[PDB]
Amino acid sequence: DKHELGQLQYSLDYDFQSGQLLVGILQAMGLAALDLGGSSDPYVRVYLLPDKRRRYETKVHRQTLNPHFGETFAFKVPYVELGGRVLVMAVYDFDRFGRNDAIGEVRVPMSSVDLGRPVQAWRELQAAP
Ligand SMILES: [Ca+2]
Ligand SMILES: [Ca+2]
Ligand SMILES: [Ca+2]
Repeated sequence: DKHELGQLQYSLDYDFQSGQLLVGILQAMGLAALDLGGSSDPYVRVYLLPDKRRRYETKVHRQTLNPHFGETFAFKVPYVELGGRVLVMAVYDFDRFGRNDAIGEVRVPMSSVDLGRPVQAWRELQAAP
């Protein structure tokens, strides 16, 4: 048996008026413990490959496997140029004395998505590629 890394809720919306992709990070659930104490200090990292210098982060939530994020993030790119891009939503356990530990991620290849209407999804977290 593989255990699940965690369930993540998020939203995609293309804002045609402002010309931006809106990524909303709503919450996570049943995240994995990456501290010995049996909890984590989760935060999500969000960016739009192949561009990796434009990287956002959520606030860190001390000690919880069911964080409520509630943050929205913007990427200025035209609906047409959104093609070959993949959206990465990377959950991490903040460790103050060392590398922060990867919990898991969701990668959304933007080519495959319907974005006429807005979208709200839950996705299982997968290990890094
Ligand atoms: Ca840790
Ligand atoms: Ca930690
Ligand atoms: Ca660590």
